[PDB]
Amino acid sequence: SVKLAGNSSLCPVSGWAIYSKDNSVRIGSKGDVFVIREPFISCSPLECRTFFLTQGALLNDKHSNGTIKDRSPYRTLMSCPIGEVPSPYNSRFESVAWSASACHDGINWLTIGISGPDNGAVAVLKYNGIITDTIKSWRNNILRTQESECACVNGSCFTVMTDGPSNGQASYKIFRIEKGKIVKSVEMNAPNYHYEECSCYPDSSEITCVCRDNWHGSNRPWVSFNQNLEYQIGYICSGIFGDNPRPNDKTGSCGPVSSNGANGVKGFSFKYGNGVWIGRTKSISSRNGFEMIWDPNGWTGTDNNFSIKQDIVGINEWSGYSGSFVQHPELTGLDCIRPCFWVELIRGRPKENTIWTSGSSISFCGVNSDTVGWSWPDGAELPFTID
Amino acid sequence: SVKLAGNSSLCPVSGWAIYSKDNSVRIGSKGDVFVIREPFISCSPLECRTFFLTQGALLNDKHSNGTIKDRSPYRTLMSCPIGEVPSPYNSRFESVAWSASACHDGINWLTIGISGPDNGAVAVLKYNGIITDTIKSWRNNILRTQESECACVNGSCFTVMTDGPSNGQASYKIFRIEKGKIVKSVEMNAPNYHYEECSCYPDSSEITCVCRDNWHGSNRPWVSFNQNLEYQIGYICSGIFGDNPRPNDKTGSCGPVSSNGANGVKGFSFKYGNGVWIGRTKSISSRNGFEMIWDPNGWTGTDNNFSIKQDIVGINEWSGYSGSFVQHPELTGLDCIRPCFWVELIRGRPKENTIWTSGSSISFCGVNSDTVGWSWPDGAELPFTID
Amino acid sequence: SVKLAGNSSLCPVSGWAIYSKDNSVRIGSKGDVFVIREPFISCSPLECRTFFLTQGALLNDKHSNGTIKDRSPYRTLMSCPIGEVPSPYNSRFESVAWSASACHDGINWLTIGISGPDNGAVAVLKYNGIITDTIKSWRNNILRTQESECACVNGSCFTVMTDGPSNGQASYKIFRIEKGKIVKSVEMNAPNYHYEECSCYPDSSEITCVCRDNWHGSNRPWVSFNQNLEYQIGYICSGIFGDNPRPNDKTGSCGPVSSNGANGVKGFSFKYGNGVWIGRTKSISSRNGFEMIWDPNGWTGTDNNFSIKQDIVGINEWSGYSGSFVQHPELTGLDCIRPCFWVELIRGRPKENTIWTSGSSISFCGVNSDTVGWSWPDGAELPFTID
Amino acid sequence: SVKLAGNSSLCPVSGWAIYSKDNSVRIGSKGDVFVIREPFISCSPLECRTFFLTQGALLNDKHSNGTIKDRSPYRTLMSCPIGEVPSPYNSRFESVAWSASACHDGINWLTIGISGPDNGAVAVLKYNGIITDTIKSWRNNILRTQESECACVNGSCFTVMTDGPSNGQASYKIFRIEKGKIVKSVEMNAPNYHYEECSCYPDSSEITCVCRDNWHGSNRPWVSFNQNLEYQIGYICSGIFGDNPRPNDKTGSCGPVSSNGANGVKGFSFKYGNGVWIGRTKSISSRNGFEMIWDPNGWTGTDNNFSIKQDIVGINEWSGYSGSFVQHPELTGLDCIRPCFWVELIRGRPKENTIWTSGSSISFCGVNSDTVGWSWPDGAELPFTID
Ligand SMILES: *[C@@H]1O[C@H](CO[C@@H]2O[C@@H](C)[C@@H](O)[C@@H](O)[C@@H]2O)[C@@H](O[C@@H]2O[C@H](CO)[C@@H](O[C@@H]3O[C@H](CO[C@H]4O[C@H](CO)[C@@H](O)[C@H](O)[C@@H]4O)[C@@H](O)[C@H](O[C@H]4O[C@H](CO)[C@@H](O)[C@H](O)[C@@H]4O)[C@@H]3O)[C@H](O)[C@H]2NC(C)=O)[C@H](O)[C@H]1NC(C)=O
Ligand SMILES: *[C@@H]1O[C@H](CO[C@@H]2O[C@@H](C)[C@@H](O)[C@@H](O)[C@@H]2O)[C@@H](O[C@@H]2O[C@H](CO)[C@@H](O)[C@H](O)[C@H]2NC(C)=O)[C@H](O)[C@H]1NC(C)=O
Ligand SMILES: *[C@@H]1O[C@H](CO[C@@H]2O[C@@H](C)[C@@H](O)[C@@H](O)[C@@H]2O)[C@@H](O[C@@H]2O[C@H](CO)[C@@H](O)[C@H](O)[C@H]2NC(C)=O)[C@H](O)[C@H]1NC(C)=O
Ligand SMILES: *[C@@H]1O[C@H](CO[C@@H]2O[C@@H](C)[C@@H](O)[C@@H](O)[C@@H]2O)[C@@H](O[C@@H]2O[C@H](CO)[C@@H](O)[C@H](O)[C@H]2NC(C)=O)[C@H](O)[C@H]1NC(C)=O
Ligand SMILES: CCC(CC)O[C@@H]1C=C(C(=O)O)C[C@H](n2cc(CO)nn2)[C@H]1NC(C)=O
Ligand SMILES: CCC(CC)O[C@@H]1C=C(C(=O)O)C[C@H](n2cc(CO)nn2)[C@H]1NC(C)=O
Ligand SMILES: CCC(CC)O[C@@H]1C=C(C(=O)O)C[C@H](n2cc(CO)nn2)[C@H]1NC(C)=O
Ligand SMILES: CCC(CC)O[C@@H]1C=C(C(=O)O)C[C@H](n2cc(CO)nn2)[C@H]1NC(C)=O
Ligand SMILES: *[C@@H]1O[C@H](CO[C@@H]2O[C@@H](C)[C@@H](O)[C@@H](O)[C@@H]2O)[C@@H](O)[C@H](O)[C@H]1NC(C)=O
Ligand SMILES: *[C@@H]1O[C@H](CO[C@@H]2O[C@@H](C)[C@@H](O)[C@@H](O)[C@@H]2O)[C@@H](O)[C@H](O)[C@H]1NC(C)=O
Ligand SMILES: *[C@@H]1O[C@H](CO)[C@@H](O)[C@H](O)[C@H]1NC(C)=O
Ligand SMILES: *[C@@H]1O[C@H](CO)[C@@H](O)[C@H](O)[C@H]1NC(C)=O
Ligand SMILES: *[C@@H]1O[C@H](CO)[C@@H](O)[C@H](O)[C@H]1NC(C)=O
Ligand SMILES: *[C@@H]1O[C@H](CO)[C@@H](O)[C@H](O)[C@H]1NC(C)=O
Ligand SMILES: *[C@@H]1O[C@H](CO)[C@@H](O)[C@H](O)[C@H]1NC(C)=O
Ligand SMILES: *[C@@H]1O[C@H](CO)[C@@H](O)[C@H](O)[C@H]1NC(C)=O
Ligand SMILES: [Ca+2]
Ligand SMILES: [Ca+2]
Ligand SMILES: [Ca+2]
Ligand SMILES: [Ca+2]
Ligand SMILES: [Ca+2]
Ligand SMILES: [Ca+2]
Ligand SMILES: [Ca+2]
Ligand SMILES: [Ca+2]
Repeated sequence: SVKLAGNSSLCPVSGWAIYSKDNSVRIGSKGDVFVIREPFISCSPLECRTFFLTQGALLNDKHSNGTIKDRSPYRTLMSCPIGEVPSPYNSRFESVAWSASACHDGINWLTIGISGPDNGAVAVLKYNGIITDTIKSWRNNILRTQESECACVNGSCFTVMTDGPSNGQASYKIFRIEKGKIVKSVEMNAPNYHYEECSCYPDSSEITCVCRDNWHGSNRPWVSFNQNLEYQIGYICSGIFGDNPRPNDKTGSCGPVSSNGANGVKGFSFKYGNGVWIGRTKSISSRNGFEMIWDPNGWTGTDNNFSIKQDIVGINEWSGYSGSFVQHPELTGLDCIRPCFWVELIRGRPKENTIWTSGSSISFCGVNSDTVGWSWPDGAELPFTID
Repeated sequence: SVKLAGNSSLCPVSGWAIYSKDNSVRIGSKGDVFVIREPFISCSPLECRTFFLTQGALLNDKHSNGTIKDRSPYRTLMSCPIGEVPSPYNSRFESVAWSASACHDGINWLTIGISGPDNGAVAVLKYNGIITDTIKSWRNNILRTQESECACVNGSCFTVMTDGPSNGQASYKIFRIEKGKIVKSVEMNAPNYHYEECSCYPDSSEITCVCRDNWHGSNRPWVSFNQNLEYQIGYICSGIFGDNPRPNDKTGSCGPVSSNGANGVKGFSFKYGNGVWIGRTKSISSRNGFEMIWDPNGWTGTDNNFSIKQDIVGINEWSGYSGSFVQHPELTGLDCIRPCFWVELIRGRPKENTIWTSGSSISFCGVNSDTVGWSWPDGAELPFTID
Repeated sequence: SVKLAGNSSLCPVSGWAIYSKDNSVRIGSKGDVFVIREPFISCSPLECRTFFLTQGALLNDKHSNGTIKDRSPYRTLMSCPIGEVPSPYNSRFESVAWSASACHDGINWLTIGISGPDNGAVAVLKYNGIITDTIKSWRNNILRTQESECACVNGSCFTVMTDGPSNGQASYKIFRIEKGKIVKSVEMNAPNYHYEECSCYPDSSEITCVCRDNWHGSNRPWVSFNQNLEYQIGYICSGIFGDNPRPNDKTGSCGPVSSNGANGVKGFSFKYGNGVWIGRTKSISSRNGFEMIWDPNGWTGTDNNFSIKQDIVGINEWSGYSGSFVQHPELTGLDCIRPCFWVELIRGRPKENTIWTSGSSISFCGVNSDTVGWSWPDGAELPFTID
Repeated sequence: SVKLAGNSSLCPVSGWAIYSKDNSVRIGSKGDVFVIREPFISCSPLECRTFFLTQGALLNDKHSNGTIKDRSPYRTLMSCPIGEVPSPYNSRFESVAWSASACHDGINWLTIGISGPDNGAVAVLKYNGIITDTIKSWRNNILRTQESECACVNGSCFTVMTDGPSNGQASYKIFRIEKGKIVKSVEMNAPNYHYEECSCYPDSSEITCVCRDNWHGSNRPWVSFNQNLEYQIGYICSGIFGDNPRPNDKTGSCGPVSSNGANGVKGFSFKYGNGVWIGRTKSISSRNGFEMIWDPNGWTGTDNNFSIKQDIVGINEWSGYSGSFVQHPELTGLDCIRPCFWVELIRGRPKENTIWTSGSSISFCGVNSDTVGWSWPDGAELPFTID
């Protein structure tokens, strides 16, 4: 076992080749499949795994009755191998959690699981499944984190947590974690910014997070930092707006775009110099569709011009959360950090006439060989027997 | 593989971080999940496992129809990974057993399984799954043991068994076991004392057991011993009474508290000099709620004053048996033995309108970082389809 | 990996300690559990496994509808860990088979699966799951074998196969197999003898098999042989008759006992000098109950006197097939070959009002420490939903 | 780990020994079993696996309802151990795919998964589950491949893909792949020939493919080539016609036989100098029955005489696709490449009154010891509950 270096740059890519699909909701009509939300992929030097929050209920069972917002004591962070349905019969237990992150430093898995009350929530940090630290709410207002993988460089792993309002100024903290112990934390000085559900990746020994502004930004806010947590902050300038909901594309802003700014969806983007790969919904008002767009000046430019769009999910199909994951050279044998992404395909409430809400997943890795746009939707026929 | 040393002291702890929750009963509404009682957790130097008794029946099937106590020939000791539901598909067979203990010496698993008739029961010991010894009832009155982990120091493992009345003076024996072979046993001189279902842990090369007085004590009895089985006996002195049922808290006794003394519940406590961490129900009459209390003079002092209370399950929620487990420095990399505990959340008979009784579980580990009290209950909606 | 030596003698034992119980039929009321017949245990130097024939059907499903004695093209030899229910989700595929054997030489599993037509059946031999030989019917009349483990000594494994009538003189052959290749076979000159479903074990570098006389013997026939297949033949002399059906106990014979001699059940016995451990049914007429009996002169003496009887299943409870298995020193660390046995607990047709027949199992290992008689029966409540 | 050499000849075989049967459809009447098509077997130096396509539906659930051809975005390539039913609980995820191949080079698995639209489909190649290359449709007319194992020689793996009409002249390409990277391809000059669903095996450092002419041949086309993709082409000359449908056996052609030539079924054959082992349906008009025929001059000779016929499935039983797999000396210890085959037994829509179509499988390995003909059919009783 060797620590992931994290020192090479992101692989430049021309397109997205499909990596996995689990069909969880179709299979869970009869099989023993967890009700899940907030899946996310993360890889070691040896395998990739799907992390997810269950409510400890199976599809098509009465205990699946529940909403998109549910911070219950039943919620657990579990994992299974990529592209398998999340079943009690193939799922590793990670942590008790209604908000989570995980990443592998090259030696062992770090998991971060937040549970307890809204006014006093506690992150439990595990390294190789052993409790190595805790951090408690510092604003008593729903301590919460990424719902996607943390990022590791030379034996240190990094994440972002928020505490405070989801509809106003909140507090945002960045963490350095070694062997599951918090060795440093900084509060981000970010007045008029809002950071939720960050997607964070390593690139040339430094961390870039693209997050959700739930307050008043229909473009995505970003924070980047070195191993000492010295940070820079901004918003993606492109008039190709990243969030959902959002206005139609037009001139963008390097600060928060207020038009359709309130509310949002977890997402991601990859910075390449002044350019940006944006994953976003195809609807401006609803979690429907998904597409990747290459905007060669979209990190720092405000025009709504782009070079590449690749269809992932069709406009009339359910999408949901999306997030980054990487494959390090230690896993791939490449000379660069390969960017990948997942999409959560949400079914049930509140858009559909069911008692339950659950997600399946699809994922894609960046390549420079030939790719094709299509639609890989969830595919389940709702409602189910239990409804 | 190395023998666990067992020679460091218990880690000092200020509170309890949530470690696992399996949601067994909620998931067994649809999936193939054992009807279980007496889960307990025990760790090798590489992983932690939930040990449990089943009667060879699944939830929501007619064979779940049961009686509250039953030493049946169908009962088996099985184990699955911590936090996972106990299923026929993920569970390892250990022993034919209606009473049990297990613990890892650092080299292999010891399992103790008692089966056979009430007038002549036999404990089958296995080391690495191979039978290495038997011991038969010496009073012909339900030979029985811990229903939690045995304790290991330098290649020896230690347990307590009882044979005799559950409602009067019984016989209590301590055992030293090496590679699954009983090498020494001593009968306790304990007139007017009653020891049931001990929770035993190692601390500085000695074992401390906190147990259940089912005859006439609402405080918990204890027995501590060295590797040569030289022992000391007592009752927890604290006015914070530990058993269920019990009176409201008042002046304690260093002998058995006769008030509400009959009957009881399997529990645990951790000694720190004159102090004690007590785990107990929140209800004085029934197996409802759970709380951890730090009483800094409660091992040896009789007042009802305490310094810390941490909510685990709310008073209106089902609880059940509890017990100690530890994480040895060989697993954690710490310089001390880490105290942890599990709670069984019992659903069904006799309190609810079902044909069956079954438990899910929660566990916590002692830490010195920030923690919080909450309620993590079972969550199942009873009755079930089969009822 | 080292070849099992097979050169020590059987461990002398005073009694039988319970080792496993799977409760398959109780669990298969709801769980995904194969319909099975002909289970048997066999061990490597690292684990013990249950081998069994499925008919490619699950309990409580319409495909379980059976004849109750059928050599179908659906029948497969599979295995799972001892004490686990045989499910599609935990079972290794071994071979296509309506009659089978398996044993581990210390390096790899040998499996023997017989399939095809009654007039031309073929045994497929596999070593490490690779086909290494075949042998075809030489009498064109149901080629068939042990339904229990073969026996291994110093890199050679040995079995017995029958071809010919089950109600008359037939042909009986012994086989030496190395790395799954038949290196030698001998036909047993055995006029007026009948050998079916042999239980064969190693002892001091030689093989002893105790079998079923289905023609005209209510005592069990035996054949012992060295590594060059030079054999001796006989019948167990004890007036403690071993087969089912059988007459009441009385003066035995060193040849076949014709009284109630037709038909039989698969069984076993362990030879100790002039003495014998007999496992048998408790009923003389029906596959009900099971007991172990120590007859210190029963191998070679014809009286009906014995020293020890140990109850295993009550007389009013269904039993069935039983067979030997051993644990070699390479698995146990002992200086002798440990004798163990299994019992198949048959449920359904023809004795019960179901469309199906399926068995669960129990197993026991010989010890010289204290043991106890009891009843460990199947425990299922028939009929099932499908009936 | 060592590269498979692939330089020895095919083992000489006199007949076929049954290797596996999974009973998938029978078991899926109650258990959680994928709806599957296009099963195929492929082996590493350590084990053999069943690869299969599913549509992300289980048997006896409503999502099993579908069409009989369909390149959906729900279809995934998955693998389980050979002879086990393909379940969500025992199946590894490989790739998003409605057409596929896989093979092990001795170091890692290669997997080829084609997904995307009919006018621009993309093959995603993975080595050890990591994307290593893609290739896009070059005729925009359903890029498709083998649906059986690719073939490996000295660290290079070889496959065939087709792009173009299924009912007229198409384009056929051969690929050389190293560590999941295409290092060379050639387009075959094959006017008036048609290649579909190739069954490709290594023999003496060269690859031979026997395929399906869906255009105008009832005899099978073949293509052989060296590591430099220098190729030769031809049809099997035998008047024992290999495709389904086909005419009654008569004088063959070394070119395509137009009588009954349109349409076809995936199959295989093994070349031995001028001779051929032919696997075919027993019916000339439908996918019913299966038989193995040795025709000692059938590769190059046009007579309808043969030396050996071995029954596999009876004429009144459902069969389906078949393909080749091999066991290299590195797995078996032999000095030659062992030829095996699998048959899909397809059940359901449209010949039967079900909403679904799904298969079980059987496989055999070539031996020179005694074998026997029989029928090992699917055995499921349709229709099912969901129908
Ligand atoms: C097996 O699959 C069969 C084929 O079904 C297709 O594939 C499946 C897997 C699905 O993708 C399915 O949607 C595909 O059609 C399936 O046959 C199908 O059966 C369904 C359900 O019975 C039919 O759907 C219903 O159609 C009627 C009639 O629609 C026409 O007429 C009305 C006027 O009366 C118009 O308003 C429509 O525009 C159509 O022109 C509808 O009345 C009905 O609506 C009800 O449910 C919807 C949900 O959207 C509600 O919102 C409404 O209020 C109604 O309550 C359904 O849409 C479908 O036509 C049919 N397809 C075909 C091709 O025949 C078969 O049942 C399946 N077998 C089994 C055992 O499951
Ligand atoms: C506590 O015990 C450790 C470890 O002791 C060793 O391992 C045990 C399983 C057992 O077999 C012991 O007898 C072994 O000695 C002690 O560390 C050892 O101390 C000795 C003497 O100082 C030294 O030679 C070894 O190098 C040490 N072994 C290791 C692995 O560090 C430790 O000193 C004891 N701590 C106390 C008494 O608190
Ligand atoms: C019983 O056999 C053991 C082991 O024999 C070895 O293992 C066999 C499978 C086979 O490979 C033989 O060739 C081996 O000799 C005997 O112990 C061995 O004895 C030999 C001869 O003295 C000695 O040189 C080896 O090193 C021994 N190996 C071991 C591990 O002890 C033993 O003598 C035999 N009989 C008894 C009852 O002990
Ligand atoms: C068949 O191949 C074997 C093995 O060849 C080696 O491994 C292959 C995977 C490939 O990487 C080759 O380059 C390797 O040579 C041949 O055996 C080897 O032959 C060489 C040359 O004679 C010799 O030095 C090695 O000792 C051999 N290795 C072994 C394991 O025998 C073999 O000669 C080849 N030819 C035939 C027809 O069998
Ligand atoms: C703005 C981010 C954050 C602000 C509190 O809100 C999130 C918004 C959601 C959405 O926009 O869909 C649903 C999320 N979520 C997670 C769970 C249970 O684990 N239930 N809701 C929710 N997070 C939390 C921890 O509540
Ligand atoms: C006071 C200890 C003891 C005296 C015999 O009584 C226990 C109390 C129980 C309770 O207070 O709930 C239920 C337990 N239990 C276990 C099983 C079978 O595993 N059925 N009942 C029981 N144990 C035994 C061996 O019977
Ligand atoms: C006398 C032995 C032998 C003579 C043929 O008969 C056995 C007797 C049985 C009984 O006494 O119960 C049941 C067995 N059995 C095995 C299977 C499964 O393949 N179905 N029945 C049967 N074996 C065979 C291969 O048919
Ligand atoms: C002639 C080859 C080929 C030309 C396109 O046609 C195949 C023929 C089939 C048959 O003859 O049975 C059924 C196959 N198949 C597979 C799936 C699902 O992935 N749906 N159809 C089909 N393959 C493809 C990729 O469509
Ligand atoms: C990238 O880093 C390489 C590996 O560095 C070594 O491994 C890491 C995990 C640390 O332990 C570090 O102290 C070691 O030096 C370098 O060897 C290499 O020079 C670096 N740069 C590039 C782009 O290759
Ligand atoms: C639940 O169980 C009651 C008793 O069952 C009986 O005792 C058990 C141990 C078995 O021996 C069984 O065969 C006996 O019938 C029943 O009286 C009761 O009706 C059952 N309850 C339900 C709701 O099924
Ligand atoms: C399901 O959810 C609703 C909340 O919208 C809750 O009030 C209701 O009681 C729940 N139903 C059941 C059966 O638990
Ligand atoms: C990475 O971490 C190691 C161990 O702390 C440190 O000594 C080393 O200098 C670091 N390397 C780089 C490139 O920062
Ligand atoms: C621990 O066990 C070993 C082996 O029996 C023994 O020699 C040693 O003295 C023990 N160590 C201590 C400190 O007790
Ligand atoms: C069992 O199988 C037989 C033979 O096919 C059939 O006649 C009978 O109906 C079946 N019984 C049931 C209940 O399915
Ligand atoms: C065991 O087997 C080997 C042959 O493989 C032989 O050389 C040796 O003599 C045998 N050992 C004994 C009989 O101890
Ligand atoms: C096999 O591959 C190796 C590695 O590239 C090459 O050097 C070698 O010559 C090849 N061997 C043969 C027999 O073709
Ligand atoms: Ca927003
Ligand atoms: Ca732009
Ligand atoms: Ca009490
Ligand atoms: Ca006090
Ligand atoms: Ca007989
Ligand atoms: Ca006698
Ligand atoms: Ca054709
Ligand atoms: Ca010919």
